[PDB]
Amino acid sequence: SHMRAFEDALQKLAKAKGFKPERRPLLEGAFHFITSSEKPPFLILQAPTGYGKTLLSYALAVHSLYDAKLFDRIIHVLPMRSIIEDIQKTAEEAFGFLHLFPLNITTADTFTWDLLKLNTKRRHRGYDYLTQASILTSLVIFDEAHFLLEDKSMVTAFLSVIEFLTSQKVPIVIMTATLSEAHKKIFKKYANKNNYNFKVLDPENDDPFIKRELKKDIKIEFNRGDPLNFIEPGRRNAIIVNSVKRAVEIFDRAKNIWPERDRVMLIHGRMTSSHKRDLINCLRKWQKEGDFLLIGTQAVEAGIDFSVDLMITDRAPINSLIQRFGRVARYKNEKEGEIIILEDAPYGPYPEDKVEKTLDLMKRGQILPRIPETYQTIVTEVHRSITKNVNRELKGELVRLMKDPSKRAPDVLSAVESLISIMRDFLIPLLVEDDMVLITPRKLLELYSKELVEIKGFNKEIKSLEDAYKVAKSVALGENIEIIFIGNYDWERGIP
Ligand SMILES: Nc1ncnc2c1ncn2[C@@H]1O[C@H](COP(=O)(O)OP(=O)(O)OP(=O)(O)O)[C@@H](O)[C@H]1O
Ligand SMILES: [Mg+2]
Repeated sequence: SHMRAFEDALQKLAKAKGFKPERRPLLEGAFHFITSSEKPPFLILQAPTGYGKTLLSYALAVHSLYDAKLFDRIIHVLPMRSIIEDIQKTAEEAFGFLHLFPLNITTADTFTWDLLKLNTKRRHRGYDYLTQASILTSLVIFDEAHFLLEDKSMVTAFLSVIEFLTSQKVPIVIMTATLSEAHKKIFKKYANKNNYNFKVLDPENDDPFIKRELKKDIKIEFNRGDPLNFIEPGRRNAIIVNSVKRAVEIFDRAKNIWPERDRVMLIHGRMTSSHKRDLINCLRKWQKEGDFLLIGTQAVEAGIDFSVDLMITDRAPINSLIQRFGRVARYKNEKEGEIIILEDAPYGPYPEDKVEKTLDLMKRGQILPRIPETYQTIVTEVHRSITKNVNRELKGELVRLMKDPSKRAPDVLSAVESLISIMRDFLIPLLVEDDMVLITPRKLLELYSKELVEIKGFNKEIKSLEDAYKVAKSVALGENIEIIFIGNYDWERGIP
């Protein structure tokens, strides 16, 4: 065999999470492929939601302190909106992890700023890594995070970071339940262009996991109106919506509606890390004890491990919905669940094209979850096209800039300004008192007009979105400014 790192992680994790193992072949196959493998490996692990794919990351990480010929640490990338506190809290509790950590958990926009040599410091708080060069000595695992290609505002950048990563022959794993083949092709391209050892592992017809979940029946229904029309006390409930503001106002009423106020909970991303971890701890207590209602946004979807009897979610494109569906009957002796998609809900950040097409195709071909046969074709038809909006001459300059030591943040910033910028999505540190909260340039403006922000060390005192985009400019440059919250942070609602 020759993998006792893998089983070391499987035991230490299965202790902490209190489950008894099952062998999950694709995980083993993926671990071996990585540790074996002549060349730089480029794995696409295409496994259903709930398989246990985060194990591979844990395993590989407890394989970095023994063998370091291929990589010296693991960088685990979650999606942009995502909450990373849950994986951090089992890396810390289950395995005991500027310093060198075996397992670093980041978010996909942070990741690309880092590779663009931009200042991401207070995001990494000591600090786990702070340099492009540490990333180049890593194995980089995207955990459902490649879906930055479906964001118009980033695709050109995240593609340059895929191009550049592959150019430096960094080993790469791509974890996803929902792999389009438009996606598969641009990955395979860059993995072939740089002579990786490319490989796709999807489950095959005998998989002990798919059959565990074929036995389950989890009904999915469509509906309209207020999400609290559909709650069911006495079961584990979860309402997942597409914006934090939507989530907050549902929670403002759910606190009074739900029988036990103790068991109503709001999670989104506009909260402090301290707060997030507090909630993660309450949430793991809540799963073994009885019933509760959880209000959340997409932030809960790639990286948080919970399981809920009834789920009510907004309509969203198929990758997001599969993600969300995965959290309903997730563990093994849970065989019945219900899902309610709200076809009238607002799109939020999502493109309307893809959301509607998603809902048209599901309604034709009723899909059973965690069982790719049912959703694979929806995925490939929805999640296509990316090449349309790639500013491919900038994508070229970005890959030359990262490759060049002589070029730093100032040069990459004024490069993109020619071709205010992509800076729409450069989240900046709002400091609430000792903790912080990432917020978009635009909610920085909003919070400024309401006179809840004070900026030490910058003096144009924000109006005009372009003023905000300049705060983001200087934060990315490492300017000595502080963006401070003056209001009193709401310890259940997060930030406005
Ligand atoms: N070897 C294993 N055997 C049985 N169960 C496992 C194993 N590894 C992990 N799990 C289970 O899977 C759960 C974690 O799965 P996890 O959510 O990491 O899968 P995932 O592929 O990341 O799913 P998602 O796509 O929803 O993030 C744990 O609660 C644990 O019970
Ligand atoms: Mg995960």
